[PDB]
Amino acid sequence: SAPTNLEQVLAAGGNTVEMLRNSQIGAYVYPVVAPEFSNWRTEQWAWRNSAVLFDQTHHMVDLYIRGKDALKLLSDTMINSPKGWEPNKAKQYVPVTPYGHVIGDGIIFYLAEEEFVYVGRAPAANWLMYHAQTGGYNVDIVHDDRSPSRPMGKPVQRISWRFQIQGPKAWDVIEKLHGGTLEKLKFFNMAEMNIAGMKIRTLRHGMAGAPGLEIWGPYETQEKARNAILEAGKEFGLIPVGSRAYPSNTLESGWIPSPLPAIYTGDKLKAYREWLPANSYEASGAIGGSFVSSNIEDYYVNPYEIGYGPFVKFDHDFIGRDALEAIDPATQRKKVTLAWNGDDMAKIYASLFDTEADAHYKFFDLPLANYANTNADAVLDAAGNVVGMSMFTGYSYNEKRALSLATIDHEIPVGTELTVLWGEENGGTRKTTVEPHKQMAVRAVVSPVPYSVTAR
Amino acid sequence: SAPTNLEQVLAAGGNTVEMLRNSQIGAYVYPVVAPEFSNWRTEQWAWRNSAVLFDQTHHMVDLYIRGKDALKLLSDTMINSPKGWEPNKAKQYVPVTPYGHVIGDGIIFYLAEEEFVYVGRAPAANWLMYHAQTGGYNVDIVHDDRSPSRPMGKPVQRISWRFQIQGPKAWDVIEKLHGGTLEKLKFFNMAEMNIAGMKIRTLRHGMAGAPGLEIWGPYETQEKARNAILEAGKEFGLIPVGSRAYPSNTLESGWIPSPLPAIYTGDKLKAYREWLPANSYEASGAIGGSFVSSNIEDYYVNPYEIGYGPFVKFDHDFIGRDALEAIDPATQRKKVTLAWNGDDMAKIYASLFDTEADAHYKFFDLPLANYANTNADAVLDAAGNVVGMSMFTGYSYNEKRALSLATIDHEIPVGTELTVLWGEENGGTRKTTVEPHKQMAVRAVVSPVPYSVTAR
Repeated sequence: SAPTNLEQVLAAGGNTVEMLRNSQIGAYVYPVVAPEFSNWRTEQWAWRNSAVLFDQTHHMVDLYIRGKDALKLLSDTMINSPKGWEPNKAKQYVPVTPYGHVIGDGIIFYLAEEEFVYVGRAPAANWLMYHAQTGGYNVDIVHDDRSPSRPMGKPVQRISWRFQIQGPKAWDVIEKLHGGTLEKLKFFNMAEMNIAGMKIRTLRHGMAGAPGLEIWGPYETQEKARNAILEAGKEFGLIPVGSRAYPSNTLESGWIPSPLPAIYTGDKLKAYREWLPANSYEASGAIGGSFVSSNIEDYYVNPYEIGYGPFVKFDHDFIGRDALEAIDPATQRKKVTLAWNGDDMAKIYASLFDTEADAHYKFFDLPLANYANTNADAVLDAAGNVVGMSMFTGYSYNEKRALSLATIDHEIPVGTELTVLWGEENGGTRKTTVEPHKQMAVRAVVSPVPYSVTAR
Repeated sequence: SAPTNLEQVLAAGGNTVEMLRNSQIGAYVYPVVAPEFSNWRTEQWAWRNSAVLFDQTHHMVDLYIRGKDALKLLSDTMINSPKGWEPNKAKQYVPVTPYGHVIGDGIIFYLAEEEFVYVGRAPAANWLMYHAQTGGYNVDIVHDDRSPSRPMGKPVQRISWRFQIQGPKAWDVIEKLHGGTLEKLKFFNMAEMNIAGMKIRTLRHGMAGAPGLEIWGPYETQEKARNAILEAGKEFGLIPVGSRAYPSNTLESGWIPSPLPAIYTGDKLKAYREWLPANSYEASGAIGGSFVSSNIEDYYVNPYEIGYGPFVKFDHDFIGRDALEAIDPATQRKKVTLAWNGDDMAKIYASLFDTEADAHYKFFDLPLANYANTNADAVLDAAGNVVGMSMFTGYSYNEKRALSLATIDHEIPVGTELTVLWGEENGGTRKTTVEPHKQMAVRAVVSPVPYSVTAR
């Protein structure tokens, strides 16, 4: 009798860490969008130097949440304050478990009265659906999964298309599309703009000091809007970004996309494990990197550790509030950027071209080097102690640096040189993304988030 | 009045070399098939160590050629001997111009009486269609283009699916599918096999000393056959190869896919230039690499130069026969593999991680480094003279070596160390695949084709 939910998967499947670190799921794919339109180096360059069109239509789960208790469902499950929240304002929704640990996160758009949409990775979407179905909420939900990883020529549909226009010249492009001045609202406030005779809803955004917009609409008008954007942007050098360059943007922005959903342990989470399908992200996904523990809870984070502390407001009842109130924020780990030593990167790549070596270092793909849903590399100080966890890894052509986002012990000063253990032990796990390799301790300098160059 | 054919494009567009070397076409893409299924290193490894399923359904043009003069059309345009050619035998069709130069090449399957299919890149397909339409042949042709480079979620259709099963364990997989012994015919002879209760046509193939098959059928049965192949092959470790690893296979096999179609000059080719669309491969494509000449004919090759000499048979009338008869085969350039120095590869990659350098070396993607339809890097001897042209470039995880296929002066001995000039001049051309960079002279050792390790 094959397992039908996560609880049965774990009961039948040995140590939880060993299962996730040897999963056969393969790469975490950003699907459908062409890998490259020009080349990923020029594409990274454009979001810092001209303008870019980010195609966000395919790599996130969307949950359309409607009804009388939609707001209450969100309030009951989020660390964020609901006080004063009205339509045309979005929030970065962060739910934690009864034990205080991050499940996931996403953007929640307050569209109209009793109308919300969640956009983000699968784990927080699963959490919302579970509470919607079992918590006695007068709410109706439409789940629109992210697109398949390998469509192999099949047609792909979404309910909505979602673009961002970003870069130092983004607002020039936006105003050209709109046909006049468009007011820059406060961050995450929503409005509308003109695009090719359509009224397109907007979300105020930005990056690297330059304002931009996220825009969306019904899937049927996607090509109409894309072609108008590309046409208007040629005057300003706007180019489309492909799926190869795209996810590396967050190494500069500083958002960690991939906390392990902290749901594998704890008696109060058993009912959720019994609800989660046996083929869910949680049951079928993977953990990759050098950080090894036999306890899966050692991979969990709480919101203070990955930069969500400022969102926590004890002004509403929510799951895990008691646990969060008990935490001392001043002693929690802190999110940082790690700037990887360029000479060590050179050593990693050189080993691919050594015809004599018994082994080479773990392949570091460009510009995104992750090789699992959840990334967990050990961060070490000079005495060999584990002082943090590196969670998202790649390279910026803008910086000419490899970079990772990490959470490290609070007392470590900016500018400190640590090491990141790159690669897995004993020749590598059985993940299909992993070729045989030996490990290397890469020197890395603690740097601010968002990244800014830091002296040693 | 916009140009409608290649002749008008060239009349209006300045120097032909400058146009092709600055084309905005972007990358030559191997479309639709997932970039990776496991990872490209493991995938390369499997075709030398277990078995692989190559998905060849999307990256080639197919021409279905039927009628009384189909064989005559082919005979009239090919260097190959037609004598004794009967159904269920395939040939590597190679057409040359009246001036003796290679237009392109592909595989032509003699399916039945008066029934052929061409499979290969666009240039030889365009040549056949041109002669079919203008040469007074009683023939009917169905053109099935390769799939679009960036489908962006649209459905994609072909008339036929096309797979290869290759590797040291390929025949074990084939016989398991067939349900019994299957005779290994002579190379490129065609037969049939059983797959999931269907009769599938086969073409005898192989690589690296191990026999294999190419198989095809109507697009509608693709999934039925793919799933049967993957299922039967699990016992032998067969895995699917994605589009990232796939094209690198030919660096080990030794076939050059990308000769420039030699059709841009010559009065007897003007009528063909007037037929070719303004958006054809010929008119819109690109040339990339360090080899610079202001004369486009300096990029042409004749069949002796890229290993097709043995196919030339003066036993039939064909276009360019007089030119080929006038050539001395003993003094022509010769196809070789160039094994790139691993320390120089390390230097190329190291420059991506230098935060101080004014420039870095041209980005060398893995495992395929090409950045245009047609590749042309200058090969130099120790005195700085140009002694050859490198035409297809990448890396083999099987060899732990970067490799290119090249044509070089006949007198150069195997084992000689030359240099390949990697990258373009003056910061790079305007091709959208090219980031700003400086050039490097990479040491390379002349080696046999198919590649085999050669001492300096």
